[PDB]
Amino acid sequence: AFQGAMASSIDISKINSWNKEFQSDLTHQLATTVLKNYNADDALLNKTRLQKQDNRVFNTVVSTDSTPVTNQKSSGRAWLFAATNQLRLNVLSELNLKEFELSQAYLFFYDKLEKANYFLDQIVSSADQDIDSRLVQYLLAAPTEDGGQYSMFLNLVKKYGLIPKDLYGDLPYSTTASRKWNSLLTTKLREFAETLRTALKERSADDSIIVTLREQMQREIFRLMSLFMDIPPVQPNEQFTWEYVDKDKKIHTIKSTPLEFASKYAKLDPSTPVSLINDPRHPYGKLIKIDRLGNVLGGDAVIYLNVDNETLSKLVVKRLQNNKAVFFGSHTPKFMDKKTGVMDIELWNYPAIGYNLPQQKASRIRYHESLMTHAMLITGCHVDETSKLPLRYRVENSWGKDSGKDGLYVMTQKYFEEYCFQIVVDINELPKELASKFTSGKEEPIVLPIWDPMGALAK
Amino acid sequence: LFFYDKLEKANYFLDQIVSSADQDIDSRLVQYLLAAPTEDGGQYSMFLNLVKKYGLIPKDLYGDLPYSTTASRKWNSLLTTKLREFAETLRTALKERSADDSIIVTLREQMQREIFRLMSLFMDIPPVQPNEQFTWEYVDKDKKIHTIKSTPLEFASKYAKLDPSTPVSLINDPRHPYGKLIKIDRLGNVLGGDAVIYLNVDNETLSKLVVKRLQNNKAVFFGSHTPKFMDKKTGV
Amino acid sequence: AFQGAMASSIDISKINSWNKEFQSDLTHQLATTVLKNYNADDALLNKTRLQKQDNRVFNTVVSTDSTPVTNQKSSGRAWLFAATNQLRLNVLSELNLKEFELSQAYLFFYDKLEKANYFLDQIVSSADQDIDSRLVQYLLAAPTEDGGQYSMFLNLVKKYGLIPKDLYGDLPYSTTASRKWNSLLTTKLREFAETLRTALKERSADDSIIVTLREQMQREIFRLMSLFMDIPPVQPNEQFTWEYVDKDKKIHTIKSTPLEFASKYAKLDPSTPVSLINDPRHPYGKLIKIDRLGNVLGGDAVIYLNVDNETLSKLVVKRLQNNKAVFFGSHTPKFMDKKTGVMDIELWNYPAIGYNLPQQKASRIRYHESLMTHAMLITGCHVDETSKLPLRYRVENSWGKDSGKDGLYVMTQKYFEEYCFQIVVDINELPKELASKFTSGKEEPIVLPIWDPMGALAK
Repeated sequence: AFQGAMASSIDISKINSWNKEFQSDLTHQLATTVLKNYNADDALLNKTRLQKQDNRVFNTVVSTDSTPVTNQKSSGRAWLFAATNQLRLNVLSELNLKEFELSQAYLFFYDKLEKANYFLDQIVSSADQDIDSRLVQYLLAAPTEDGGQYSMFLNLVKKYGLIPKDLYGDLPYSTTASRKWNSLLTTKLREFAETLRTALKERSADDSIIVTLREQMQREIFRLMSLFMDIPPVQPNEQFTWEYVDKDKKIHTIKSTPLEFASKYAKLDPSTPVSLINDPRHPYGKLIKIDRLGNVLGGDAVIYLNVDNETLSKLVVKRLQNNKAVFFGSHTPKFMDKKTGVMDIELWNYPAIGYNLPQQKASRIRYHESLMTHAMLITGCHVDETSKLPLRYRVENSWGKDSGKDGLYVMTQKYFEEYCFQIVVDINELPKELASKFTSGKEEPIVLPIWDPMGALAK
Repeated sequence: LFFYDKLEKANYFLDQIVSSADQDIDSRLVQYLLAAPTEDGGQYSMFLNLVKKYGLIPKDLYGDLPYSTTASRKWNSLLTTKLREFAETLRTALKERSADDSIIVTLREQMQREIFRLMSLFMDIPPVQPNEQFTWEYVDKDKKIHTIKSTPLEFASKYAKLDPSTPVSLINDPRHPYGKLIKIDRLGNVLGGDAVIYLNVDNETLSKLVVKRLQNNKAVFFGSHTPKFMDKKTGV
Repeated sequence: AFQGAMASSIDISKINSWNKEFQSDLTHQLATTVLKNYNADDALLNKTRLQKQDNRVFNTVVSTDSTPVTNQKSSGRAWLFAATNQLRLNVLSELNLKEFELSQAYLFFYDKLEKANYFLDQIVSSADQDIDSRLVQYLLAAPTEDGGQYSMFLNLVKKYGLIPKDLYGDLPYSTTASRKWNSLLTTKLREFAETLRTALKERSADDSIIVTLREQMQREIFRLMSLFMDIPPVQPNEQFTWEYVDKDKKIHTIKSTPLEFASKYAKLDPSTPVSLINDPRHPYGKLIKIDRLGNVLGGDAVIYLNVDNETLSKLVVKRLQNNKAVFFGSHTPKFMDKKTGVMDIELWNYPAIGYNLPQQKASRIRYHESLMTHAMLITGCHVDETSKLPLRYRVENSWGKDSGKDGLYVMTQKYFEEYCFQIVVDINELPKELASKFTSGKEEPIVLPIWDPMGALAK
């Protein structure tokens, strides 16, 4: 009781005695001098290591270049940029373009509208639960947040298609500085959540009253959205004409629909991509499903196939050899030097100040230390001729051409293994044993709560 | 106050993890403990907890010179990654043994030492202990030099005029009846220090209290939802 | 022979073996990581020490404040600023002024003109020596350099007096960026040196030809000077009227001459100040004279009375207690943190990287490591009540009000002892035993060459 509390307390004599002992060590005296002056990462950056790790030679790359480098600015749209950065290469090459971008804003507008609507439904389906329950508070936390993942991306493309950024871009203030717009919509959605819950205490979900109430809510949400961004110029099955110049200065015009463009030009068949994760807390070969997570009401559920790093790595090299970039999620900006664009777990000399981290990946995830926070694109890698295994990956980020080295980053194999959690591949690129997990009798997915670390969204 | 608050919070977290070891790792409480154990924020009871144990001193003897006082994010990240490792080490060991078991007792102390070690790298432990004398020389408005020899605990009282036994925190939380005491479960910084207790009061009473304090020449500490409806440019 | 040369060479295996051994040390691993990232002084600044050393409480200060802080800008005029900063306090107090400055530019113009002229004479008196001799090359190195010392200051004041900066200030470009003006004058002076030497091979010093030649040289020098700065508006014995406002907003007018002003208002009696140095290479109580050093042809020779630190320190405290600032020279910017304005030998944690410096003061001077390079003003100090000895000094620098803490610096007693070399006092402030060294039968000064470290000038 008292003795334990006493022994577990911070004792002043004790800490001062420990101080006396630490100060007698020269490494300690030096470390405390430096660490009071500069940020630990600035102080500890290891140029001996950087000299070797900052290597931009990649023997296995996709043929088409990422031009121009994209910039999401102050928004959490990385997943949208990485997904479109992957597909835009198909247009760039096919139509012989110097620079091309698919509309990231197009997807952004519909994703936010769908999420706001999705939230209302989530509130209706959880109305029976207490207001301070974990689920209801979690629904109320960030209903219109920008972040997402690949299934949420296919949900939008299935319904809305894709179009050239030339027809709808980042002109609006809110595409590049979304925080305030999100705040405004969310304060309103929180009001709506209470209006809905109060009404549901009295009536049932379907009751003209509730049905009418929801539609008005949906209209008001659309109203406020249209103030910050315009609804796209064409509907999904509506034709648009897009005029452009190719590399040889020849002018062309394409008349298409957003849904036809996604397929015909962007080469996306929404039926083939699958998301694979490396979550050591669960057995590999299993399907993981994130409960309640989504954007489009009734769209595809977030399902992942848990796979080991050795398989993920082979899939990545295989895709690149087949001239296809690879969307991947990671824990940004852990062990990432934005100035040089290097992603390396050992780039900083933390061991020199006696700072080591034994906690393994599964535990880091369990213990709230690591999860996916950003999505980027692997556009190349270097397979060691002797080991015949990849040492590093060429990463295309969406932070402008001044981030890293001309917008590009280099990631070590070890960083991919420890601080990345998912890649997106086509079901046909998988070994039949893995593909069947998706095609056969479901397999029965491990179902995780929405607040589970693996349900995190890439921003 | 900052140095001791962070050290006490890191230590406090270890205890919180020990007292919740029987709960699942993805439970709401355990995940909440693991979220921001060394975060800078606080409230008045946590402030009195530090002053009771550590007193107060002139900034002249210990200020914001260290990088981490003015840019604390990285220091907090480093300490927290380590604390999350410690939480698992402790929980794993507690599956086997009981809270008091030399093994656990030893384990905790080493954890506490390592935490103090990493802290002393980013900030120095203050120059004097709470009951240890310091001399502070200063100049008044008329250019006269003076020296004060005091202890941090005597200074808090003698000069700063703080009697840690009189202040109370009042809140206006319309979700609850007024005139009631509200207590926040598990919230703290100093292991075994005062619990966070609030007296729920209406706006009309709070407003009178504020005017009354000001008329009695005393400023008033208050908490708010910053930066809602706040224009920083004009300060409105 | 060969073996010695071999043993004294840098051996590659050896240095790589030493590298292997140093890298196994944690303090070394940490030090090399940090030192490849930041300047050693930035990395090693010791905030634990700074926290204590940055102390601006001084129990023994001169009553009048230094307003405004002065700024020499890009010129080596520190000695002129420190000397006038000392005297301006007399005017500030006597005439009840909020802000006052004596003309630093006034002294500057005449010092440069006198130095250029002085050089011609030096070249004439050394014409018999070889062109690559140490003396002749030393004369040709920086004949019009801005730097100086106190005797050179009294030389100008004796001949030119002093005036209010209001009548002649730093308006010209060359007062605040003197390098180019000095370059131009010096290229011309080097031409003149050869013209003179060539002519002196034929004729004697006095020979109408040489006499005429010199005067034309002097005229051309004055000509080029007047292009970059104007000759002051009044001659030394010529009256000027100066109108000013005191602190109570009352207007006043003073009609005076530069020579009368120096005495009457600035309170300078050119006959009382003497320069004391602490040069451990020589016995204390001795007079040291710097051969050939000067500015005004035939003016006072540079003579110093060598005194120990204990005596210098007492003299400094005594002057301050008597409400008089103290001009001093030091090795700027050794162990000087301009950002904080702290002058402390131990402010940086060099011992933490195993970097220690045992060489003592006399040896540092002998070995080309330390000498006076800058002059500043001590305007206060703090005498420890218990030891009854000074711990720190309040220093007024001439680098603008943003240098240090509002233009002011704080110097430790130890810094004064190790990195300062001279102070200026009045002969009557000295102990009679020391005063007589100046007044009595000369004493016979130790004569040092012009290139001797103690002949260095404060810039």
